[PDB]
Amino acid sequence: GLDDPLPTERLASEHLKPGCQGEQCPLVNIDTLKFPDEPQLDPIVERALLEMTRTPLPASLAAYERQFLDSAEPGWSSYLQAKVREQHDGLVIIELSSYLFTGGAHGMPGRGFINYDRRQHKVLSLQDMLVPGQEEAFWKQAELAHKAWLLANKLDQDADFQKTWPFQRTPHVALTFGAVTLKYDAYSIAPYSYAHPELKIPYPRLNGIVKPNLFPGR
Repeated sequence: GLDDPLPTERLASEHLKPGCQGEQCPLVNIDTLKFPDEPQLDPIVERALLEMTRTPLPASLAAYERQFLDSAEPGWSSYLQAKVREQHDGLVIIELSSYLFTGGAHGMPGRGFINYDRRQHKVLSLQDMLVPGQEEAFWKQAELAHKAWLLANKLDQDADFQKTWPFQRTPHVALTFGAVTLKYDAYSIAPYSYAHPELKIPYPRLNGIVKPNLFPGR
């Protein structure tokens, strides 16, 4: 049923490079999902996780794991994760996480969203969520959500931080129930200490911007 949540099967594994003994043994950790009632989502999730490893992509998560373990140098690791952030009004909001370490100063984190509409059997892009011609108006509301985020973090009067980290767009937009979530990659609008900043645009600020049929059922 559309107003019922989709049941899901969790596929988790941690694999070490074969024959390697020690703390420096290369490791691949994959935590993904399968949807028995919506099987179209299974390859959509797999591809979205493979995109976070990017050059053509491996054909599968098992091909990626095999390739990484075959060429990894000592101490390297790769983490990929897909989890259901929310289910509401026929929408499935999948949150994606990645962590890549290749012997550098530190690791490389990644984040992403999947906004899957079960009514249409479609992944929604920002373009699919908006009233035609309103992208400019959407990022104007995002700018306001940035100002609210600065005030919440006591950065409202810190002009040196604001010049260093001006407002930027993000490809990661989720149709969360409480507000529209804008999730930022590390080091885009803040230092790594702020992790992955989340901007929230209230739905009443998006009247005539976001398609009305995508507003939460309240």
